[PDB]
Amino acid sequence: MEAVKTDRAPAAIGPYAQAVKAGGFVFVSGQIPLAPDGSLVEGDIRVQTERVMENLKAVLEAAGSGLSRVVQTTCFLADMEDFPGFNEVYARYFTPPYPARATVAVKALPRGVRVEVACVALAE
Repeated sequence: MEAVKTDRAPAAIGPYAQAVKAGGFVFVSGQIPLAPDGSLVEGDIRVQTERVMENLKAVLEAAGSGLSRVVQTTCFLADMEDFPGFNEVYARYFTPPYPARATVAVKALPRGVRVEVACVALAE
């Protein structure tokens, strides 16, 4: 029932928490290409995915979890052309067993960003 908060990932400005730990799991909010200071990170899909993955690590770590405990990820891209570049960065962050995953290209993401990744991991 605990909300996770870390300053190593952009702060939660709205009616949401970066992450929530409940019933053995950690539910992480969709992370976008924002630096810890809330500034948007410009660049192609590789550059933006990197920031999102870094924000995910930060949140997961603050929860007492980590990328190796992630069981499911939901990945939204704003363009079909970014599937390959996103997967490339995404691959650097995980090792077997890999999380279950779903990836789709949506019409648009918060603030016009290229990528948003949400996930569910195991709590300790």
